[PDB]
Amino acid sequence: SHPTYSEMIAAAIRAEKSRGGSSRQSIQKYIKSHYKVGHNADLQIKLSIRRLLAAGVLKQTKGVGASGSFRLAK
Repeated sequence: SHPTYSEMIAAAIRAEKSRGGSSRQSIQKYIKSHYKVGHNADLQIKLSIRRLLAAGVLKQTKGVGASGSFRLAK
């Protein structure tokens, strides 16, 4: 087991230190090195971020070249 993808993505963002937020890359490398996830985790981490951004719980920032960064809305 592991918690829900959303709960693993909030643990992954709470551990980041930055004047931006976490990248989808940062969040897949944290979750894969700390929980017992399977081979479809890539897919599952993108799907929950798409959902968590729509529900209002993640916020995002985009720049030029800046591929996408995620912070917890409060």
